[PDB]
Amino acid sequence: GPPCCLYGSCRPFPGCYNALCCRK
Repeated sequence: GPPCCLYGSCRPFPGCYNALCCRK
């Protein structure tokens, strides 16, 4: 898929808030 965090960040996608770096 597309990155949830690109360069440490919060980068909003489906399953990004489930993924480990931006776990919101």
